[PDB]
Amino acid sequence: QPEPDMITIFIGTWNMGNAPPPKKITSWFLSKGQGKTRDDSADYIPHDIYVIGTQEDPLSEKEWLEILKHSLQEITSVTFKTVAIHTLWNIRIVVLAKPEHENRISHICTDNVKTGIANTLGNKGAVGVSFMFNGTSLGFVNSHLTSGSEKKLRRNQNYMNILRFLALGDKKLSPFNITHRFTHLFWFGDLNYRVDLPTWEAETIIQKIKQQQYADLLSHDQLLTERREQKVFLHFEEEEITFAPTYRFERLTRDKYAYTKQKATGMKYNLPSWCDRVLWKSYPLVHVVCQSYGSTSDIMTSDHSPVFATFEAGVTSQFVSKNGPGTVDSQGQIEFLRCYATLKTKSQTKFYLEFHSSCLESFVKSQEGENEEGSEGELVVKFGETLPKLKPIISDPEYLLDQHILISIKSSDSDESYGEGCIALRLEATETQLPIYTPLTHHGELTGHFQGEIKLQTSQ
Ligand SMILES: N#Cc1ccc(N2CCCOCC2)cn1
Repeated sequence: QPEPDMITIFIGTWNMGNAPPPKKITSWFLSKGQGKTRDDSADYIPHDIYVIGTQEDPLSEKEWLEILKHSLQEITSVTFKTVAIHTLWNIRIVVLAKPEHENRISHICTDNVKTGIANTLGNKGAVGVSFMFNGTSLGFVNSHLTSGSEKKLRRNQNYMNILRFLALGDKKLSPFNITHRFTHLFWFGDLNYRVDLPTWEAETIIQKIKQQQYADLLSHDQLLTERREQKVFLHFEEEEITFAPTYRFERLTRDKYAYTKQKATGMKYNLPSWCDRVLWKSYPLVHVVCQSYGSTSDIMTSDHSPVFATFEAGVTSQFVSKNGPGTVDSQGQIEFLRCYATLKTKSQTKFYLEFHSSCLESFVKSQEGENEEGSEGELVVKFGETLPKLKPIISDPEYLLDQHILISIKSSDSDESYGEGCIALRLEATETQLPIYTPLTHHGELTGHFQGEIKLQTSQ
């Protein structure tokens, strides 16, 4: 029975509004309703992995697991295995997988982050799950961010706290936050970004939604505009939105948006918004294709509609050779030529690099680079041909060309990372000097760039 080189992943996010679900929620897992929906001919085909994020979830873990498993069994006739479940307050993540994957999944991690301080600590934050699927690392974050149309900067701060403090994946990747630890990272939830139009325009917005004319609303969506100004979710992807705003509905219908201020809302307006979102980030040149992104029309217990997204995701096999794992394959090498980091820092410390990769026995520290002043007032750190030759554990090109090298540039004075990035080994050629590039980030914000050339030697 062969190992897969692709799997499909379902991501669901639903803010349940503290109400139990209706008796049937199969439309959610079938990707049926509005937006980019799944073909009817696929209805019996199970996804490999289902990841369900809830917010304002009033159920126990047992109660929700029973509903989810009974829903999937009715759709697929498969009894899914529980990989992980983790709950912070009323924010929950469930990961289910086909039973045939039980011995492909390992290194399961869960964590949460509580956002805010005093007044604003106690209900918002995030839960996460990570695991290995054969040779591929997968991370999943369900966040419930700060509410309210005039709190976009608080949401952005919540995002940065969650990616800094959520402790998932390989703890040996110490310089790297969750935005670099995984082959594929999915980040979803009630992100709570709103359509930023005047209150007076509420009925005009509703009109537009009834006409399925979303363009002048999406041009005011705070998550799209904050992402375009590089204020949040830098280097993440989102599918085009082609479904109506998923908040705020009158319960028990979808015919009415309830936007007006009420004592129950703190006298705040809730103009129709795309609160409920799925975003992803995958390593460079790894296959990831969104095959659905939409909302359900028939689940009406909450003031939010459920959102679905599904993905094709490339995966790799747990590679064994005669040599690695547990020795190097001296037929393999990675050389970095003429590399330099450009940093936005005002600091004048020396810097060194660390190279991290599951193709190495352990991470590799470089010598310090040579600092020069860039013309437009920046730091350029030159490494020359000084960088250590990296010795992968396996030289087979079928393995090595699928790997990635994480890079951290660290201060000699503090050993703190000033920037992190990732280089694919999926090269156009081996034994050939080729350009490489990554942006560098720290705490998820842009701090610089790393560029140079690579020369990869494989056994072929
Ligand atoms: N994705 C992923 C992944 C890979 C390894 C891992 N562990 C072993 C090394 C120490 O890190 C924490 C536990 C955890 N998660």
